[PDB]
Amino acid sequence: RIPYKVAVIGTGRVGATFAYTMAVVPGIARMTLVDVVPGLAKGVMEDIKHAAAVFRRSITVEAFEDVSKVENADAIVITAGKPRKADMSRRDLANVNAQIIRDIGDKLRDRNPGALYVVVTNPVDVMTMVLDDVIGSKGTVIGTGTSLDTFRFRAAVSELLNVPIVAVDGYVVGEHGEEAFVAWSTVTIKGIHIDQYIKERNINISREQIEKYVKDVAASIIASQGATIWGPAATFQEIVVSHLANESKIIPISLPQNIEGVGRVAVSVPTIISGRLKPLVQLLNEEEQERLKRAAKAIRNVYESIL
Amino acid sequence: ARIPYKVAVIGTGRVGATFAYTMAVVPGIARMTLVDVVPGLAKGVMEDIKHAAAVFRRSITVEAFEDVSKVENADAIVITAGKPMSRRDLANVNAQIIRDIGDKLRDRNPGALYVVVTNPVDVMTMVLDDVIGSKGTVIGTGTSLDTFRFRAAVSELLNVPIVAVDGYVVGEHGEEAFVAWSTVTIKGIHIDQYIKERNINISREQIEKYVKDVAASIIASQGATIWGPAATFQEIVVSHLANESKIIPISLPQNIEGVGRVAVSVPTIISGRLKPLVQLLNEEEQERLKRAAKAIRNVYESI
Amino acid sequence: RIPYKVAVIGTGRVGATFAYTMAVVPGIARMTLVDVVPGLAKGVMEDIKHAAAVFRRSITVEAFEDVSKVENADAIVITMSRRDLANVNAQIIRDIGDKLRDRNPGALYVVVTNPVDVMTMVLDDVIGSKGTVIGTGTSLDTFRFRAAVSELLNVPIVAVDGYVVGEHGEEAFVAWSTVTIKGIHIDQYIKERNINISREQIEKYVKDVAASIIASQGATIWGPAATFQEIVVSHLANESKIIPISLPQNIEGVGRVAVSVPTIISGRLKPLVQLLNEEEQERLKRAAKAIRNVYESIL
Amino acid sequence: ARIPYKVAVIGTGRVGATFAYTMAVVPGIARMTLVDVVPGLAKGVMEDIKHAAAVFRRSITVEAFEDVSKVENADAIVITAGKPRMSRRDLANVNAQIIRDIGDKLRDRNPGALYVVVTNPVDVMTMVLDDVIGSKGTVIGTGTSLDTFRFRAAVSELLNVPIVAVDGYVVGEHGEEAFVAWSTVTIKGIHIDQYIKERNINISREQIEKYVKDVAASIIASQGATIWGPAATFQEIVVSHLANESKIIPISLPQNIEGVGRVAVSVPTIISGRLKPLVQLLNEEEQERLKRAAKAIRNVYESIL
Ligand SMILES: [Cl-]
Ligand SMILES: [Cl-]
Ligand SMILES: [Cl-]
Ligand SMILES: [Tb+3]
Ligand SMILES: [Tb+3]
Ligand SMILES: [Tb+3]
Ligand SMILES: [Tb+3]
Ligand SMILES: [Tb+3]
Ligand SMILES: [Tb+3]
Ligand SMILES: [Tb+3]
Ligand SMILES: [Tb+3]
Ligand SMILES: [Tb+3]
Ligand SMILES: [Tb+3]
Ligand SMILES: [Tb+3]
Ligand SMILES: [Tb+3]
Ligand SMILES: [Tb+3]
Ligand SMILES: [Tb+3]
Ligand SMILES: [Tb+3]
Ligand SMILES: [Tb+3]
Ligand SMILES: [Tb+3]
Repeated sequence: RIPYKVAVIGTGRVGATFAYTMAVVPGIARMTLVDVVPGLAKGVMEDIKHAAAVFRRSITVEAFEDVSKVENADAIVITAGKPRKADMSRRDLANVNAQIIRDIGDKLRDRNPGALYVVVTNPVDVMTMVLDDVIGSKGTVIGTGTSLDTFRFRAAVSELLNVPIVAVDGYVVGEHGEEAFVAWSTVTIKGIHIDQYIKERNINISREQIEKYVKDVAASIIASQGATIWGPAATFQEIVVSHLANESKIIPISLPQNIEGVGRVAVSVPTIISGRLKPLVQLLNEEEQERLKRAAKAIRNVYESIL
Repeated sequence: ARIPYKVAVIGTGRVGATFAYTMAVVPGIARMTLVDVVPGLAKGVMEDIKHAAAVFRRSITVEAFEDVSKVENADAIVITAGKPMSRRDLANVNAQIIRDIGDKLRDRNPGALYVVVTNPVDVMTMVLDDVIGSKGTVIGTGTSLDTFRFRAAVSELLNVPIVAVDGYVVGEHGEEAFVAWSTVTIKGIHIDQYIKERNINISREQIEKYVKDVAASIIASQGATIWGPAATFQEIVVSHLANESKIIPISLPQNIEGVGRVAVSVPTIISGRLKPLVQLLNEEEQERLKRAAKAIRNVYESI
Repeated sequence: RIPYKVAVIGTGRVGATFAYTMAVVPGIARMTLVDVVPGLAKGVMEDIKHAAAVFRRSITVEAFEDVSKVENADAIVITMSRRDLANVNAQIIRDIGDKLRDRNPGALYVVVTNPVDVMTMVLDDVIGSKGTVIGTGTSLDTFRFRAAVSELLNVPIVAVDGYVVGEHGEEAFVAWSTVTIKGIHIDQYIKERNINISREQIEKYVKDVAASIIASQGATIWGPAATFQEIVVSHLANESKIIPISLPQNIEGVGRVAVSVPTIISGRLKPLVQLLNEEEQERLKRAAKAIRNVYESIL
Repeated sequence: ARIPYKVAVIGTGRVGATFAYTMAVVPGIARMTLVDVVPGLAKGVMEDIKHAAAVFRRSITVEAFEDVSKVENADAIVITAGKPRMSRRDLANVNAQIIRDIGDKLRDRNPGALYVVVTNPVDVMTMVLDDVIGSKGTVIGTGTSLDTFRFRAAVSELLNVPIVAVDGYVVGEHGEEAFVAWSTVTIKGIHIDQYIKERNINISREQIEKYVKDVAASIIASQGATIWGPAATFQEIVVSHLANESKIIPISLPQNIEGVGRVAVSVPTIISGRLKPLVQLLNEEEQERLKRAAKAIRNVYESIL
């Protein structure tokens, strides 16, 4: 039962699924849906109202075509931006989406004080750093980072070791994308570190086999439906609710922070999600922390190449 | 609720995939079977919803197939397959789609509840019922969404909470679906009395027009309804498998006085057995129901 | 979810359990707790507020020592021979009703006091058009019966349907025509699988279980608290679930009487006598005549 | 959540039965063992709780026992407090024998189980059981978990803010000495001091702490015992552990505190498969009070036998 308002910037497949999740799963009361496409946010709103009627959930929804109409939002999830084309470099996408994130931030800044901005737009860590510059102290800027990569990794462990999903813990950290890495020291099954759980059950599964299965599963979703829709919508709800309901759940998110020897970079580490956000680098071992620093340097390199 | 049963989803396009997601993230169901003829589609939907179940910490089992013949021992089967034109032409093309699905599911799914979503839904319900017979229970979504869409309209126009509204849309799903105004109440007070005592100054006609304008806005923007229908499948399937005995208007093959056996929508008890309650309608609503029942039979007779 | 106020008159084991249920499961916006014992309702409220904090549920609870303090509630739950107990409890129920009647317009009154059918009629007489009066009737009996079926037939609870109807107490009867297992009539299910279990063994099992609860706990608590919550929420959220409850209705050959039949629980309450076969309707008529005999003896 | 694991409830008095009712009617757990030495007591509770499951349409499996040795393959074991039945050192010595006997009878048939201790003094009783169970499972105490939720509820009631808006921890040694970690207390992310200051609210830290104490005195005075709050906390801790939720809750957990050594103390802890105490969440001043709270617990523990 939370009396706050959550705004959705871009009500495409991911945006609309996220809005549906908020409507039917316990938690949220007020919603703001925004999309540039005329009539799209309105239609997505009317359908979700019918679904709330089914679950007998009393919700209040507003739909607009202009981002400037968003005011007094407690959480703002941004799915807007252009997808990465096969030809484009990570620098080319950063340049295209940097202006998009800047223009959205500029229109929301003054009307939404104290709001948690959740950037989904890619490259997610670089985009979080762009929105964080624009917003500053007027709110809290975060990115989804490796939050979904973490749930996809746990789901592959659960499948490969024949254990229920509830039994698996562990995090995917660093730079979201192809370079995101498993923090193997945090990976447990019913609280038993994964190396001991495997050898004690004669399981013929290696770390490389788990990592390839995650990539293969992600690629099968991309090939058949064009993008991941259901998993990311669930993760935004988990991030937003943990923040607004002060749940203090550990979730890796892209968060601007001071990284030893690298500086202020948005990178994913296991973070406490509550009223305030607290990154816990100490949950990573000395080796994993050294790899996290390389990720932060890579993120900054892309950020400093923005024209 | 927490039930140990398996639900199959035949057709994992936008609607079926939303239903599968709903099952993965809300309490109730933990076993599901996803089917789609399009290569890799059902598998893709399955891997993605498993990622959402991991977020919600819900231990579920999902299987995905490309052949409907692989569905076995399902307790409920939601059918979203078929073409999305007149009611007669749509009936002939989709009747054969439903008959084929029926023949491949019948023997390997004993006692399963079949939920026909394929349009014209009352007609497709009759088609499957003939194929399935006594080997399972066949129903259609009928006017269940129409009902919630109407309540959503009343809640918004009267500025009352959604949980305060009761009432049913009945008959033939589509343009001839009608509000059973005798059943429409606000916190147990008949709607006419509620509006008059409070000087709300809204006509039954303005509410009905509002429903149509809202429905039109959904089509022009996303092509079809998605979220509302998926929520209704969850409601129906769970009320049946958990023996909840909720009253929901659904398309049910029933004997209609002076018409015969026809699948038409009336407020129905949704439990292990399904029981239509024509007596919830007044004399005049019952005459219109007989007329809707004839209209469905006519379309059925044209296949 | 539900923006209404529910009052609980009497916060003993049952009442306090019901209050806890409303706070942690469906989520209620407002709760009013009443108990004549000084400090009792107040302490239950403080403890339940701590449970709401654990579950991160926004609830607002008020506690009183006098029934006259209950105002604007949307639902109100009211927690030797059966003839003499009727004369004694009729005055208690009339006094509670007189205190609440004009301060709680449109409220659903839920009578738990025994004899529940007779008490439902007595409170209905006081309230009249100022709210809706119902009694718990055979709602718990139905869920107790289903749990016995699930146990003896080794089937999940969710597979069982069926109703216990009539007069709450020794005379309540199973409407066996409504009893199904995954929609299969219980007689057919048992035959097809060769289960050596009789209707008589099931009815006796139900009684032995209830006697064992009284012997160990002193009273039934968890089942009743769950049942009150199910009834109140179905009425306030217009869920239209079928639950047998004591409802003042017209019975053929009897007239006005509160008796238990499978009833539609929504904004309006619709009793469904036609779910019963002819023989069950004839036993039901006998239950209604016995209730009316008791009602007529207490004005 | 939807977990396939089994939770055992040792002692099915008011608290035990309430915890078993919570598991039965809310999503998460569907398998439970109820244990009570009083003949027919656990059975009666089970039968009544099964009736509540029928109402909520939750297919659950419950087993009732009179003997503790009958508990097998439990993933979580909640040892509820017995009858209060006088002096501090003597109570700790008499209760330690009770906890040791229960531990000895559960250890071998419940490998890797989480043991939840309620029996006072909770911190010392968590250490006593930890010695018994050892590597065969994970031993925790309730510590200041409920004290934290009671403190949060008082902040909510006094400042007139939604309960969901309040963050903050009560830490140290459970009881009279339990102290508020004021540096962790926030309202929608804003520190309580700055929140109260900017809105000119006539509420001090002393008034809040006094209110929490007064409220807990009114529960004891009327109900005789806290029931609903503790039962809700067991559900929260057990589900966070069994579903690897990683919620931060202060619990009594054996750990190393410099200057003290091995001690069970309540610090904000990650509740997951593994439990990790987060002492760094407290500031320099709260950390020195905690080291002093640890010395007190360690001194009572070193007085046993
Ligand atoms: Cl729009
Ligand atoms: Cl296949
Ligand atoms: Cl059609
Ligand atoms: Tb490449
Ligand atoms: Tb690449
Ligand atoms: Tb590389
Ligand atoms: Tb080192
Ligand atoms: Tb034609
Ligand atoms: Tb035929
Ligand atoms: Tb037409
Ligand atoms: Tb008038
Ligand atoms: Tb007054
Ligand atoms: Tb007798
Ligand atoms: Tb008799
Ligand atoms: Tb006859
Ligand atoms: Tb002594
Ligand atoms: Tb003292
Ligand atoms: Tb002191
Ligand atoms: Tb000092
Ligand atoms: Tb000795």
